[PDB]
Amino acid sequence: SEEERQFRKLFVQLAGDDMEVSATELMNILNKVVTRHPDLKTDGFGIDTCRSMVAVMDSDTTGKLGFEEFKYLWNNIKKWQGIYKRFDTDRSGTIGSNELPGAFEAAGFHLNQHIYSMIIRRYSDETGNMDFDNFISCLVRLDAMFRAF
Amino acid sequence: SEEERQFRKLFVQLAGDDMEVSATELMNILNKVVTRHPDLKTDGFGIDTCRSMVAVMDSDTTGKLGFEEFKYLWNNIKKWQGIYKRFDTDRSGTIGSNELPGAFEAAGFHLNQHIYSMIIRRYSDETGNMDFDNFISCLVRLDAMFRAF
Repeated sequence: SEEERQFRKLFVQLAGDDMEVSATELMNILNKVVTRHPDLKTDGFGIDTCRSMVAVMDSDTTGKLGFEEFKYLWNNIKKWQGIYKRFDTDRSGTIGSNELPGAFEAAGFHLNQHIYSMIIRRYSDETGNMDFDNFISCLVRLDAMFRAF
Repeated sequence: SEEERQFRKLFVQLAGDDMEVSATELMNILNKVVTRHPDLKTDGFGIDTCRSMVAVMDSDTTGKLGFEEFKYLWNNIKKWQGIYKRFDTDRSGTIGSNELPGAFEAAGFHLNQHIYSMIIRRYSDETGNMDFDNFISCLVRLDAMFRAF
């Protein structure tokens, strides 16, 4: 419906002067998500993770995220946020070892030993839980990888 | 034999019209590497580091990287990426204090106290961990410094 009309207003407002979303503007919008959802355990989205997101999502290499690049990422993020909440069945405000398999499958990813050992590990705490920002960050990198073998 | 013919296609394609690889083009191919390997922690390759890398590798002063210059740098990068992964034995997606010395040795370098403390202060975080782009940038600069003398 007009939710597409809603998204265009979001993009234009967020992108500003240059019409593209930089890592800073991305950081702004992601921390707005954490602001509106205090039920999410998170230490916020740092500039480093947001620069990494842009680097792997900026496929036309403009250095920032254009309309189509931001729309793709944004819908993914909103979709993953829904998954994050849906799969946190122990109400920990995080996604743990018993929740992750289902969550990643719902996000459209198939896991393997490499992924668990080389990716998931670095994004989770000592009990295997990943907070909201790590969860989203891990998925952006995983999506960037899947879309590009 | 094969990887050679395709490296050549890689170079010509990346160099574009001026037939040499700029700092911007280097940044794009390097960000493409982290896009494909989520097992590498990174905040992407900034233009600033990619310009200093080009500056110390541009042996013939054209301001950019020609075939031979880019070939040398690129082969080093791939070798260093294999080292990064091999030596990250705690699977942090980064190279830390107990991993650095070994990794640098494999890269062909033996550092003294002065350099080691500088390296850690300039390229590693508060835990003594350096990400992928910092590791690569550090090695390019170290490589170039030692070559000179």
